[PDB]
Amino acid sequence: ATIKDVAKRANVSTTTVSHVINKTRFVAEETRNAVWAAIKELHYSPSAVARSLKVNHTKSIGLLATSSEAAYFAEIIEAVEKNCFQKGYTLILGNAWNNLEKQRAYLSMMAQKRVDGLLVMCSEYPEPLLAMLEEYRHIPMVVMDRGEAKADFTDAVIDNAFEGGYMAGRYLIERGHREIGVIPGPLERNTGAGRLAGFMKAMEEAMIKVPESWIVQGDFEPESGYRAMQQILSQPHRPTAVFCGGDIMAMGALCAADEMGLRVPQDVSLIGYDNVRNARYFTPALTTIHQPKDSLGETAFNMLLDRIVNKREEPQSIEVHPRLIERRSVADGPFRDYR
Amino acid sequence: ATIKDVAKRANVSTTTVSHVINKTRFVAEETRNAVWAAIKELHYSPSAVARSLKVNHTKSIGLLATSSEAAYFAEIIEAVEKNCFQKGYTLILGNAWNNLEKQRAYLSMMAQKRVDGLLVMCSEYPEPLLAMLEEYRHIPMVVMDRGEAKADFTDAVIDNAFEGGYMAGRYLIERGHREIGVIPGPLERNTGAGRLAGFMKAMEEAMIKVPESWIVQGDFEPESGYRAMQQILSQPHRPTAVFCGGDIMAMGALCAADEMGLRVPQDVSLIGYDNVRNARYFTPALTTIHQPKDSLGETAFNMLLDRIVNKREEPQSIEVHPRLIERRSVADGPFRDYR
DNA sequence: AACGAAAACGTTTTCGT
DNA sequence: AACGAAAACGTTTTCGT
Ligand code: HPA
Ligand code: HPA
Repeated sequence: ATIKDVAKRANVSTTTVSHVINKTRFVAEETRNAVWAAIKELHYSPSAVARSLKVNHTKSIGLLATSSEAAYFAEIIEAVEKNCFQKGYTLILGNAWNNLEKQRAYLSMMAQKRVDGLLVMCSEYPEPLLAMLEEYRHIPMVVMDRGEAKADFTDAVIDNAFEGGYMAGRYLIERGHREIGVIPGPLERNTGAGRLAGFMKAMEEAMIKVPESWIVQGDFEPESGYRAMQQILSQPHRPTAVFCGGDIMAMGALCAADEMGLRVPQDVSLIGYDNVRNARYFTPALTTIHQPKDSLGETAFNMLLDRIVNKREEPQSIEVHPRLIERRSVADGPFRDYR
Repeated sequence: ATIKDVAKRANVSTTTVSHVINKTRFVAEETRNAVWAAIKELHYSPSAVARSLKVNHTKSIGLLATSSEAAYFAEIIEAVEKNCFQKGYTLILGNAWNNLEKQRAYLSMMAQKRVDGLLVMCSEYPEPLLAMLEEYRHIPMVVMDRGEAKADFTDAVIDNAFEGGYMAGRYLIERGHREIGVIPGPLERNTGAGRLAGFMKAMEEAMIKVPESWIVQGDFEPESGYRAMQQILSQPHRPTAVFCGGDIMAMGALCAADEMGLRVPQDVSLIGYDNVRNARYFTPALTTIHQPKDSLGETAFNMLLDRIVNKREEPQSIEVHPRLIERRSVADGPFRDYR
């Protein structure tokens, strides 16, 4: 149970056991053996809390999430966790559900648990969270889902959501569309307002006016896609193409369409965003803007592990790049030939 | 940084600080105050590794998963994590991907981290994993995804996958079907062979022979649904209804159908399984057997927290119940009127 | 009454022999 | 050369004053 019971059992010191265990200093084979053997019978497991107490690090990462069911997220997390395992780190997942208090509760639980660093995916960053985040300015952390830098006490990865919004609108335009609608995720999120403006840029360049009857708020969830679609597709005057700010919501956009009779992309075209793992299987296969999610995760881990190991101190920010992925949900629009 | 710097700062003992911090014994207000105040300026955070070292428990749960992207799973995990937070527990997620070694690596990392208990979702349990699981027979754990009890050193929750398979076939039968096909998940999994046999029971009762050209192995992933469907729907002689052992795979079953021209449920009917969170949004809305997933998670946590707290020792097993959920992907079959 | 002294948890590492 | 003695990490708790 203890390094003692083991040392004793092996007729050696604990200092010796600790040396064989951690291969920290030369040790006679027979000794080594003897130690292992005792470790076996004893059925010993080194307490990492004991060693952590001494060594000052826990070899563990704290993930202050929002939620982990949402495909998007689920995908990043599984990414993060993989780089944790690759590099010995243990992962502690905290879905704060956009709840300040819960955020408070996790950040603390984390700090007490003394995580080597913090990976931040809160979606929304109002001042009180920004505020709270700074107390923990001491523990090394990277905020993986924001716009710019409202930080200076942090590491960040930027997703270029604007340039994705815009990639989306452009394609719709390059396909013949001009009566386009949009359902954005929450405007308090980067992946919300960010994508939206990207897209909106595109329209103004195209001089395409976007009627408010055609912009309906989503929340990244299926029911919001459904409701939003249904709302745009039920205008007396409806668009020819829709930009849905998140695939999952998009999926719920397809559901409405079909249920309302309209064919996609024959009746309406739909371009989504994220390129979730199973969008290729949406019906019809979803055309969307893809987010390098695996790389969003690893670039975060790796960006954090650095501050930790190399004890780096100057705030960093690495960009990642969204790319269009043409599937089967967008059809040429009316202006395709006039260009 | 330390209880010392704090105690000092407050002009009190550490024993006193520890008492105010943990509300463990009466303490003069002014003292209390003084302590907090020092805790504030000091910007103090109690090390839970220190306290864990002393108190003998980490107030943390180890989740030996398989994967966490898969909706099914993703859903349970988010469940587990919620009950962890409800009850103070910290969660450590370990996706072992059905990799023994990785399993070895996580189980150890976990034990060393000294988790208060283990939540087990490995999907597949070959002997070498069963074997490995027993060494850890000392730490309190519940295996949440298996058939019966190949355990005796554990707590378990059973999902009645058989009775779900069978619920599925029955409905298909009660709808007029007799040329039915099936795509099961991996036969080394409960949710695989279990559901399958449930369903197969149903057929034998109905005297419905199920042609092997109609049973195609899935792996719970979209591409397997797709491929499996495509394979069944391309028989010179095809079925009228299909039972797809997992919703995600089902989703890929719809994709093939559509892409092959066939309408669902007009051309083929499809009943899935799991009732993932967004199946209501599949197109068309997926008819499926639902797994109480949130309750599968909580019943697991709660079942574990017991062995921990109440230090219970006699192996338990609590059943959970799958229920049919009629959506819009199944249509009456040819025998509907003759019954 | 209200609080402290110091032993203790399970290890790592620095002197040493 | 090969290994041990004992200080130390940051707390909790049991005697005590
Ligand atoms: O906040 C989000 N939630 C879910 N999916 C998403 N894709 C981009 N942003 C999000
Ligand atoms: O192993 C599984 N994986 C994914 N979804 C599932 N639904 C039941 N079993 C499974």
